Amino acid sequence: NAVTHVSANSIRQHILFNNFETLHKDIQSKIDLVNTFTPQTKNLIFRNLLIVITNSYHLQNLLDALEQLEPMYVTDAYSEAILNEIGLCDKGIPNLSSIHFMIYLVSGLTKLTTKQSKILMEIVTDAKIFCHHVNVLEYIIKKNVEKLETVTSTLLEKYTKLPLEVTLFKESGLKIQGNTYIWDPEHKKSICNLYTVIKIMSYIM
Repeated sequence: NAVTHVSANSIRQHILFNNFETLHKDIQSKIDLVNTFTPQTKNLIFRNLLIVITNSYHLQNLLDALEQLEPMYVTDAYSEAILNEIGLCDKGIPNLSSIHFMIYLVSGLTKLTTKQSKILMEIVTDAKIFCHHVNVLEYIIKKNVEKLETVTSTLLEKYTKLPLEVTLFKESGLKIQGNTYIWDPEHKKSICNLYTVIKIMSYIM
């Protein structure tokens, strides 16, 4: 079941996201950027970010510090540690690639809802389950990202054997009951932002 869906809001989000290959190449370009970090840097960033996302206020100040190159704006020691690691600090030199990467990832995280941030904290404790969320969402996006339509469809039964916290997807506008979902292009930016965040996080965990 599909119906053409043209509003200004669906058009905007279709201009941003209409081609899975392009989206996936953009994500790969951020992941190869991660491959420039040492494992201790990746570890420090990943673990500190999981604490920062417990408080939207501190996460916003981290984003402002990154975007304005102004370490004075952070309001917590976990964000401060991130800035110290990438050189945005006294006696540091801010590393251009790392700043760009962190702006991208932190901006994506500020778009999550409180419930999504709480779920992310839960699912990161099991890498198989975390990756399963990534894989299921990737499949839905690959199937629907080119469509300027509201689509009702089902997941392959093979994608339903490991557990999911489907509220993670519902908070981005992907309605789900059982194995059936409704893809609405008015929520495409939220869904693709969520996928970009969890795809990238899976590579730093």
